[PDB]
Amino acid sequence: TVLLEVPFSARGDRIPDAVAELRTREPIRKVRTITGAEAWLVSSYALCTQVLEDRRFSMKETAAAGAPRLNALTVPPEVVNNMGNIADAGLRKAVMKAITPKAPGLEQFLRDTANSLLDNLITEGAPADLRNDFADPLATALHCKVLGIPQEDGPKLFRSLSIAFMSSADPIPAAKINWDRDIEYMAGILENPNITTGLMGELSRLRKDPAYSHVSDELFATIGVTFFGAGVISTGSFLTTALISLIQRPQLRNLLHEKPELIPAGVEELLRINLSFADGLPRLATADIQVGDVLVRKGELVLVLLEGANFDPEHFPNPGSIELDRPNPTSHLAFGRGQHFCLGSALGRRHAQIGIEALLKKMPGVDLAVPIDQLVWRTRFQRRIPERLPVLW
Amino acid sequence: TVLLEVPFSARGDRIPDAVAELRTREPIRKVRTITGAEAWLVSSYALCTQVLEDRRFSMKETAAAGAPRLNALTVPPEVVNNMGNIADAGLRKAVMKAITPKAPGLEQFLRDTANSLLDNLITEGAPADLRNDFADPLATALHCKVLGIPQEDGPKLFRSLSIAFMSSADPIPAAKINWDRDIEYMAGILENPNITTGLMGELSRLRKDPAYSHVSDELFATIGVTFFGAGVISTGSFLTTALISLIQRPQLRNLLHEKPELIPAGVEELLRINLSFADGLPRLATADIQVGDVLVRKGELVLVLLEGANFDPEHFPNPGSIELDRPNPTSHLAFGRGQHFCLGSALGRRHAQIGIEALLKKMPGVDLAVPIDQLVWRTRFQRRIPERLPVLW
Ligand code: HEM
Ligand code: HEM
Repeated sequence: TVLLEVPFSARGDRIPDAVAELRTREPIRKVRTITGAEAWLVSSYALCTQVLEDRRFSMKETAAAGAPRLNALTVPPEVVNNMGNIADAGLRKAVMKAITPKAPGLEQFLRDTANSLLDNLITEGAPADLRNDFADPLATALHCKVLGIPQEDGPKLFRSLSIAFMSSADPIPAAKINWDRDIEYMAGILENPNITTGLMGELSRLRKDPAYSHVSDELFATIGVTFFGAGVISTGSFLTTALISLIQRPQLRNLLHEKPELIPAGVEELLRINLSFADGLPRLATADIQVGDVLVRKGELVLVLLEGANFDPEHFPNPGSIELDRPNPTSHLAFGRGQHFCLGSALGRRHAQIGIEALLKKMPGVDLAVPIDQLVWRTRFQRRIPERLPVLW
Repeated sequence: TVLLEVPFSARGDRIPDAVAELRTREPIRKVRTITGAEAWLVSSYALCTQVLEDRRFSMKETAAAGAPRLNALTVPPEVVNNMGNIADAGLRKAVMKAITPKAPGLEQFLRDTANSLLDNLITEGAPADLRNDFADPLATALHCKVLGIPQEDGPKLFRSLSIAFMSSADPIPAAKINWDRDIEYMAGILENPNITTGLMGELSRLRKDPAYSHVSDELFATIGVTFFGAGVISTGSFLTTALISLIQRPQLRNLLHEKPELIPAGVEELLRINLSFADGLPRLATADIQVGDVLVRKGELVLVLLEGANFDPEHFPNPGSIELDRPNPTSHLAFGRGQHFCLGSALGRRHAQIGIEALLKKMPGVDLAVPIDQLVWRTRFQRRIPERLPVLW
């Protein structure tokens, strides 16, 4: 038999029984990635947190030439250290401030957008596709507003993402074509005097402030492309698979419909059980480091399996059940942990909360319109998502 | 180990090594379908032809209540015998005449449509998706013209197909919703005095002719829905995967570009090697019948594996190679054989020939824009297709 291959399944509606067997038997174990590289797959809550909280397991060094790879780069190697670059340019606080859901008018914009999308689906009649015609457009609209860019520019930027977020053994020529185009777009945005709000409006101002005169135009454009992509793919994908989890729990659907004040707790549990990340989070060891029964050697690749942590019964008893009264509800790793904890966590929560609130109000009878096994799961991608999500109501 | 399950792979770019091993060892053998039923999978050219040419292996009887099933019905059971119903209504010759590619102006329409689609892709710039933005729209436009219906009605009818042609273990609620809507649409077309050309224009006339006064309005509408769906899914899917086969053979691409008069021979070979049909063709035995070393019993399900026949080296030496000078070039089973031989075979050939001619003229440098393994193959569907086909040129 060959060395255990990752990822195990592209299906995002259920966790393989094998994850629990692996966590019990070998919570750090050797695997082969799609590139043919070896890696250590970490699958218990304790060991996942250990790796994520130890910066000697480096994100930046995953981009080093000659390293064992999970998958091919789809961005320039310097862009793997995007947040480090942002910090070094003195831009971290400004970026963080631009991406909070608390910005005036933003939540009402989200609600208005969700409700319009849903009204259009109701007008057209069932079946509706909740990914392509709800969750993804909601994510796209949100991120255009957050960035300060025209809504009509969203679709073309969105269309890069089915390739930009591939998880490929080999470099992807289309990724570079789209990256270079999208960078040119963001560079134009920075020069556009009409763009005065949101993240790009703020970066535009900082660009002309003496305190940032030696920050490169490349970095400013890169922030725009990377935040649009990461935010849109992450929120669209999470909301889509959260909707599946909800639709398959009619009792929970009914409870949240009846008591919408429980939606934040529900969304936190949907985050905990979410299978949106298709691969473990990669890190490269910069030292020899003991992780459980394994001495990881300098230069080795480590993969932090989020669902390994999040379904660990030692930390989350009855891990497969959505319980709205857990004593440790935000202690999941859906947003990572440590140095690279998700900058967009509050925005991600709000997108999902508002999307779900709107859907339950407009479509309280929502149900799948096809048997669950008929969903088509995207392969060799950094997220798990159904290509279409057909529903009726 | 469990009984061998079908289908073997949803990948449409390569035949599994296992097909040849099976044909050699056990050219009729027992398998389990997605419903849990047992079936006989037939995989040699000799045995596939035998089954297809013996009407005691019945298409109609596959719809019988209580039969072992390949997959769930997505149409009313009477619609499985659509061609029998057409014949009995005296409509077979008229339907055949309406779907030939030789109709005045049709081939020029195909060429004009292909060229417009391609010009739009060139204007937008690489990468382009040759399935969603070329092959499928070309198929849809063709079938609206063939039916005599407005081009602007094509997209909505097309959108039914990702569900109508599912290969599901269980009935699909959305299939019935879309079927009933599409039937209402075709019924309206038959009543619409503006619709005077194509298949629906002819059926409209025959409907009011005394020789067809006791043919049901249900049958007339059913012909419209079934011919649109079967034709669009079959041509769109075939052309898409033929384009992959061509793109992966730069020499052949160059030869057909240089000598376009060889395109018909090329398309015949692309048909022969095509993996578009995801499942064997189902038949139910109506008698005990010897097939190779197996006595198939009355009531048993038989699956005719088209690629089993078409890659059989006993009939097609060097079966995986496209050879434009074979002595038996149309003797493949891409269009079936016998009673249920494809009514649209000439139209299917023309769609593909014209699409390929246009693509090679406009995009002689066409190549995949992503590694081939990055294509996402649709699962649990009656065809094998990539969800997107990214190319550059
Ligand atoms: C529910 C939605 C989201 C989920 C589940 C999610 C998940 C994650 C995870 C797991 C990480 C850690 C990656 C690692 O440590 O290797 C991360 C980091 C990150 N997230 Fe999110 N994310 C979401 C939404 C967003 C949004 C809306 C944005 C911005 C608009 C965003 C921007 C980022 C960025 C820029 C990082 C990199 C942090 C770093 O490398 O230091 N995310 N996210
Ligand atoms: C390259 C394109 C096509 C391919 C590969 C294809 C393939 C096939 C195959 C394999 C069968 C036999 C099914 C069986 O025996 O169980 C068939 C039958 C059929 N085809 Fe096609 N087809 C194509 C295009 C079309 C088009 C354009 C139309 C109509 C516009 C069409 C209409 C039909 C119909 C109505 C049948 C049923 C015949 C019967 O049950 O007696 N097909 N096709």
